[PDB]
Amino acid sequence: KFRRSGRLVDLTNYLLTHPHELIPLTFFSERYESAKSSISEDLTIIKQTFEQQGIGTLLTVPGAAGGVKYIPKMKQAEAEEFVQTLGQSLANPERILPGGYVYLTDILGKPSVLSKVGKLFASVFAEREIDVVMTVATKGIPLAYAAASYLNVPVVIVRKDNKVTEGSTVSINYVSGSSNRIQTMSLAKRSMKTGSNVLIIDDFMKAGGTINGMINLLDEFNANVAGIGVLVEAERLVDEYMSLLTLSTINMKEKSIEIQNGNFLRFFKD
Amino acid sequence: KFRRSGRLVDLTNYLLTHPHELIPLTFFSERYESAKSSISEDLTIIKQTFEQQGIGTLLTVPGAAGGVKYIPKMKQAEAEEFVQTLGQSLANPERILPGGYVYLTDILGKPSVLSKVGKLFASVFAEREIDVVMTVATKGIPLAYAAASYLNVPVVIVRKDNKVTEGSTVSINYVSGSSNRIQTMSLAKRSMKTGSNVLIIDDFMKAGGTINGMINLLDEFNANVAGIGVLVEAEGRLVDEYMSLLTLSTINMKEKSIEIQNGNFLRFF
Ligand SMILES: Nc1nc2c(ncn2[C@@H]2O[C@H](COP(=O)(O)OP(=O)(O)O)[C@@H](OP(=O)(O)OP(=O)(O)O)[C@H]2O)c(=O)[nH]1
Ligand SMILES: Nc1nc2c(ncn2[C@@H]2O[C@H](COP(=O)(O)OP(=O)(O)O)[C@@H](OP(=O)(O)OP(=O)(O)O)[C@H]2O)c(=O)[nH]1
Repeated sequence: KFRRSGRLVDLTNYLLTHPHELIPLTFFSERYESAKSSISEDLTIIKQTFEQQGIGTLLTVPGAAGGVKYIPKMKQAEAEEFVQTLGQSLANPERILPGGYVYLTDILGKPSVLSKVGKLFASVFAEREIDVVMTVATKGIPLAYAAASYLNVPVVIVRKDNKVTEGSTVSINYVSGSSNRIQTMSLAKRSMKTGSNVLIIDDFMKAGGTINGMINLLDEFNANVAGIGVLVEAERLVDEYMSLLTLSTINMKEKSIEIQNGNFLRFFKD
Repeated sequence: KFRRSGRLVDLTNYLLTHPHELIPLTFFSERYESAKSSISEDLTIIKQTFEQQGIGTLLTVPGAAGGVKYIPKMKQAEAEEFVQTLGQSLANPERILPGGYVYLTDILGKPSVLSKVGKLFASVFAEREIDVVMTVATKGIPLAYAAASYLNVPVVIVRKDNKVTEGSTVSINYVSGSSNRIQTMSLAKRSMKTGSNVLIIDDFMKAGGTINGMINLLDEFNANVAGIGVLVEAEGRLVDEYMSLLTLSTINMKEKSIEIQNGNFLRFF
């Protein structure tokens, strides 16, 4: 069957792979052929270790329709050290592109980096009620999936083309600050339940025209924005958002990227 | 310092979050302030439990240059049952779209499905030399990042635009079987090192002209095809060796009927 040593390894792996799911104690008890009191002490050790190591926390919801829920969390210390390292790598002037753009797609591709950004996002929005994570194609998509895996919620991708083949669609128009052109963004009607609570994730925000377009698109679904998370904000039509980094405009002459913290610390108060 | 119980929990978490990394036994000795004799006892328990529970294999390589490595693996039974499960739910007649297309957007969006498809891909290609996972925007991107996270390699996204502003780009042309139009797919030059071993991941293959486009694009970088993996292949093929989970028989738009069976994935077990 299972001795205690293996039971803890399996318990640890089951929790880590089912974050934000409520598991009844009888599930573990029947699985390891052990008493619910022995399971509860194993969950006490996992709890203390998760907290000490900065992995997360275990919530116990009481009652027969209760159980345990693993919640990924990030300590403020690991958060600002990681954001500091991130900003230092984004500071590289080799990333400067024509038009004052910054090359970040190597960073959005590394697995270690994405899992920590996704964990950070999930840590900050852990206690909101999120049905779905939403972003717009294309570069926001890795971030959206990292965050959604820790939160255990589907991802919805807003498309800027009505090229697509995925059934009936709803589109709106929005003004970016860029092309002050009116671009269009769209979403399949069958890809989001109406009334859902949406966490919006995106790679980058300047004055927020794209995110505000996502907000108005949610109105057409009678959905609610549970939160807004952005990796980089430029130095604003939007409301409350969390940002990891702040980018001061690229001085294209001096070849200089200057980046500081975002407002993320505001969300780590003891 | 940790007692044995907290050490097992931390050790499990650390291994699960650092797959395919050779970790020296001395890293854990300094970490936990304990002998390599005690840590080797814990690795032995984790190894047995990872293997019994279908989580993966814990490979111990001796020597100073060696250590411990966690390799995500899927057992055949779990692969058979998950693929059958996925196959039936995709054979839902509501998924049929105008033009004979099949709506996958919801499946490719759920986190628990993606982690098992990603783990399946990573289990089959676990022993191959891979520097990077590559896919085409947009729907392949979830599968590619799922598989890459288990393999611990970066992800590279081929754009069917050339619009994109990420520096100097290499573009090629290719013919779909669809629009027998010649479309264009591009790849930034600073997003791929010369001679990279590339695992191609996509959501759907019919004739293979998109995947064949990606292979042609890899030669402009003198990169190699480490492997090709697709969620769904259509019946009836310019491509070489690939792995598929599902096969889709053309939607009889008259009958309202999607017919789907297993792919070729069993031949890798
Ligand atoms: N320097 C830099 N900019 C980025 C990066 N990623 C996105 N941007 C830009 O930020 C802006 C996104 O903000 P939006 O949500 O579109 O809101 P906005 O219309 O008010 O600008 C876009 O620039 P834009 O305002 O839409 O037009 P433009 O300034 O490029 O001419 C987008 O091109 C990056 O990595 N580095
Ligand atoms: N039924 C269905 N088909 C999909 C779906 N997603 C992509 N396809 C089709 O699969 C094909 C992509 O495979 P390719 O790699 O391009 O293979 P190919 O060039 O030899 O045709 C495209 O059609 P095509 O092979 O170029 O021609 P056609 O069969 O669409 O007429 C594409 O339209 C889907 O979700 N459902």
